Amino acid sequence: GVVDILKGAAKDIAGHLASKVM
Repeated sequence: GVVDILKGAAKDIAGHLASKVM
């Protein structure tokens, strides 16, 4: 599934941003 990738690459970023506020 190609979407699965795009869905990860995108959220893969929110992970780092979450660390900043966390």
